[PDB]
Amino acid sequence: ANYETYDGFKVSEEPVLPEKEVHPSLWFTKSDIQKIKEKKNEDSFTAELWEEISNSPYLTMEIPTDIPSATDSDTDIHKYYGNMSRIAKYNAFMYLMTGKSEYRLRATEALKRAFDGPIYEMDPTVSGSGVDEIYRAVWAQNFATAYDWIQPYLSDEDDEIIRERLAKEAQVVYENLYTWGPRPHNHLSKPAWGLGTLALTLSDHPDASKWLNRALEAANTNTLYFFNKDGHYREGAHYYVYSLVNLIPFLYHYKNVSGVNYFPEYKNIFEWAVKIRNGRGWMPNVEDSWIKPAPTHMVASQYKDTDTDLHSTAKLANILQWSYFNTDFRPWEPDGSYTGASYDDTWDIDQYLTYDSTIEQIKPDVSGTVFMNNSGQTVFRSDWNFNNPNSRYLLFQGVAEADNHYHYDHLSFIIHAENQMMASDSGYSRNSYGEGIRTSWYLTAEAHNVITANGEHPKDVSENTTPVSRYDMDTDFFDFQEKEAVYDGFTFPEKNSYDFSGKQIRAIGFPRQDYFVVADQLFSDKEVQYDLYLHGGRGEMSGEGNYRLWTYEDDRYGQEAKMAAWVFPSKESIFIDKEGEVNYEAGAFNSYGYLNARQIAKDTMFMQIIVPLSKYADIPEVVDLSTDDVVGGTVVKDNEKDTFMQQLNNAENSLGDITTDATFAYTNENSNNELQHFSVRQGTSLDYKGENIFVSNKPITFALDISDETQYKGTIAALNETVELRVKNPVGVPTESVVVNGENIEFSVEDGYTVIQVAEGGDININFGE
Ligand SMILES: [Ca+2]
Ligand SMILES: [Ca+2]
Ligand SMILES: [Mg+2]
Ligand SMILES: [Mn+2]
Repeated sequence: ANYETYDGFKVSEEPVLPEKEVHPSLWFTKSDIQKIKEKKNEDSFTAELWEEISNSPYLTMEIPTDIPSATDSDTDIHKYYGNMSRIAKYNAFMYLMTGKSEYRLRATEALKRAFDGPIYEMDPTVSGSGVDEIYRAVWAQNFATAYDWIQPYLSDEDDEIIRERLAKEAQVVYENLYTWGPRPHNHLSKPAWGLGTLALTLSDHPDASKWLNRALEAANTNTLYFFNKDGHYREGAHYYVYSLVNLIPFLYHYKNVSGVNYFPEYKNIFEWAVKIRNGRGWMPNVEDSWIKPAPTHMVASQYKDTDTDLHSTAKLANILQWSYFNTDFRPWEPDGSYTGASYDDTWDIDQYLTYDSTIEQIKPDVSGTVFMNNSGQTVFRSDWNFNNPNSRYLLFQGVAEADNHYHYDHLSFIIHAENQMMASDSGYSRNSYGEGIRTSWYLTAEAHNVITANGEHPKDVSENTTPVSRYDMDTDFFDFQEKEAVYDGFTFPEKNSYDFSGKQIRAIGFPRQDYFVVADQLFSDKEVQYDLYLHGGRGEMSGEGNYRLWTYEDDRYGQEAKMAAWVFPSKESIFIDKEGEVNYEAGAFNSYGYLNARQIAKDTMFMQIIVPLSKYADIPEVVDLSTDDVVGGTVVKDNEKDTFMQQLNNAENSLGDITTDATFAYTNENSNNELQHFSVRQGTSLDYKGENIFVSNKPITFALDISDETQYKGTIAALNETVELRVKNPVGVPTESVVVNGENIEFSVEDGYTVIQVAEGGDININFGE
């Protein structure tokens, strides 16, 4: 695996230290302590956080006199060091907050026994090690913080004892960082940030420069490969958070101690979380990952002067704050831990220190649909509303595969709608990484909403190159994007030769921002078996033929609802009920019916119509009108008729009322059977009930709203070259102006058609008189 060729990001590796150690300084200085003591009164959140911190059993519990030996269990060794690190930090904090004698003495004894017992005898490279580098990252930060807090009040003797213990761990971590974490996944980054904290805490120590430098260097190999520039983490949402447990602290530590502010460079990893959040603010169960909340509140404070694409006026800080507090947290009751480190972390304290009660929660005001084509994720989204059943979310997953925690999920999609999790990724595993079932089922292509060729998963053209996106279109009435993967390309584990050569072009549309069309083009040099899979998450599957219905109940993840799906072409495909597990969090696995549609063909097409519905809503009337060269049908929902059409070539063909040369075409009618909206992929003409709507001298991709006879409005997808587009005006109405990207463009009117040269795409208004 090549760790240098992904389009990630890195920061300066130059170790900046202060002239002289100040303690405290990691989170705050001496002056701040009374403000931080007062903070508990600001609002109900700081109050609840104080209530948790000040009743911590790590204040009262007996410091254990029983040091464990090398041959004890890996759980007990873990919990010992976890507890010792926690005693030190919780007590060092409550000393600063209350001054109580007991707290300073406890913190001091715990710090004097920091990394005592068998840790340095044991081997962290051993699988399941009780002293694994991912655990002693948190320990190192817990002990370093406890010291930074209690150092002033130590004796000269105790200071030199505790400094010798921390400095040892630091040296050990420094020497074994690249041996414990030979590949640059979160097993390298987490302890590297741990070393970073230790280096800043003991800034005066002679080796602190070497320590910090390696810490930054090691972390940069994670952010270059596993992170995209646009913020995406390729180990998925669960391991992203797991990374944040050690990253967020270090980011603050290095600003507060050395005045190196990296919060601008790491900005996107927080914006990313907000862009992929579902209706209840959960990040998706994609790759080795559960559903996750994004702790964006803990960094909101640093982005008060940062602009975002997510609001017209407001600053990122207000969106980040809105995101966390507009999350359903019920999946993490009654405990409340979503970090994964619930033996080691001090999350109540770290939240208390980083939360800003002044930052106003502002909801994003832009279009919900976002295209993050660098990483290869795309979210169709009607609105930003929290816990609203009228919301529609589809994540469209097309990200270059990484060599850790990978799942075969290229051109897959998941759906959140009617407050329930519908069309599904089958999740991480039943419980853990080491289980058989994870390799045999969970990570496999068939566990996902993909199309396989002879069982082969769609994959990257070349290692660390994002699957190509085209024809991005966002509007009020129809969104659209196509992604391209190949079957005879690059994956893990590495596979060099294939019996054939083929590709998938999967387009997804968002008709009326209400339901979804998935239109697949499949090309191959040989006859092969195409297997389409559609998982309906944790639903009771019913239906016969090309139709299926997953019915959901009030569960831990959403409300009573149902998802209806139809697959075209009916007549050229067979439909196979199957049963596979779906798991959104550790331990909660269960079997649910999923559809396997199948063709044997060379070049062919599938189309899914997928419709979220409230419990008792009418099933739409869907009619397959597929023929030899044309796949598509009609949907009659809420008294309007939509018509979808796909083909493989620019050739004039017909389906229902459509006639076009376009490789894809959508049309919407109103109650009155008048064309209201339409979109085309690479068309030069569209007719509806025999009436021409537009023509062009070259192929153009665009969507247009024609319901207002005073103004036609929509968007034109990116353009390589100048196109003469000709749109038919309402009958006996002149054109007053045409606006593309807020600029007037030159227009003539010939035979009742507005005639424009368009040299770049973007939003278009055709403004009409009377
Ligand atoms: Ca993947
Ligand atoms: Ca939109
Ligand atoms: Mg290990
Ligand atoms: Mn998966």
